[PDB]
Amino acid sequence: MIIVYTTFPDWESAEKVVKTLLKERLIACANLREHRAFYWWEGKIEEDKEVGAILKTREDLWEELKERIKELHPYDVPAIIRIDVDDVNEDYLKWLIEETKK
Amino acid sequence: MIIVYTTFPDWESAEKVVKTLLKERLIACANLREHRAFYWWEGKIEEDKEVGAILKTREDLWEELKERIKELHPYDVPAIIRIDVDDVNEDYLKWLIEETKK
Amino acid sequence: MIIVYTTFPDWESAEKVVKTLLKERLIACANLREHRAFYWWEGKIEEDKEVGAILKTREDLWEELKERIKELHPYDVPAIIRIDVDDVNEDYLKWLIEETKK
Ligand code: NA
Ligand code: NA
Repeated sequence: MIIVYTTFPDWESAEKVVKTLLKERLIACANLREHRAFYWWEGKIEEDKEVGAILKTREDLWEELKERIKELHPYDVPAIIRIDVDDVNEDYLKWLIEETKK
Repeated sequence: MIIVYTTFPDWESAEKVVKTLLKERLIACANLREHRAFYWWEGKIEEDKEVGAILKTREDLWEELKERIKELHPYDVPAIIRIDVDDVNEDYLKWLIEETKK
Repeated sequence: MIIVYTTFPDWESAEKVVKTLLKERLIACANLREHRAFYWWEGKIEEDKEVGAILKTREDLWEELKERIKELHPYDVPAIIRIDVDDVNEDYLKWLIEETKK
């Protein structure tokens, strides 16, 4: 399985995207929380509150998920970071597999 | 070293479990913070407040830690995700190894 | 690219360090959010509030970043954890590469 990290400008866009991903069963679930972001943007160090999102899905769904997020994401240049899970309890993995598209 | 991510329904259980893992020295440290979880429950997409926990320990203690978490976790099918640390400052790693069980 | 996780005792130090890392272009961006820490410290389980920081930068900048964080960080033995990103959307990657020093 893998985890994907992305950020949103606010909660409305975040939940909208996440729910769409769940309805299409491209992810088994997501953990969202706010954070203070500091980043470079066109010669300036911007500061802004964001909603960070941790998504859980299968490895074979990675490409389809990334492409789907690029279509739904409010940011023109969003972060879609994949981090593989080295291991996980079997019961949870089976659940994640059952919850995602066939 | 490795990081282990799991979630709890509340702070009581989260701290109780983490302090127990610390006491038995299965981990050297934990970071706890709330988040909003989204997943399928009862044929509907549910949103639920949780306490996420990031645990830090050694790779060789993974299996034992995983089993221990299963025995103590309040959820019936908790997420016990292992993510290997690619690199880290070695004075911190020395500390982590020294604080964990033989 | 890589993700670097570190923690700070307060917002003042976290913001100061992160802004310097950004002005030196050792990182393209940072996400700061609070958490409660539980860890072993010389025979006792300590409890402390912290500001966790997720840093994003290029792999080749890892060594230099770790060294700079070490020189700036308020903790004597801070956590500077590196997790490699298995994959990411190229357009986002280009932005991150462009904003970090050559
Ligand atoms: Na990895
Ligand atoms: Na909501």
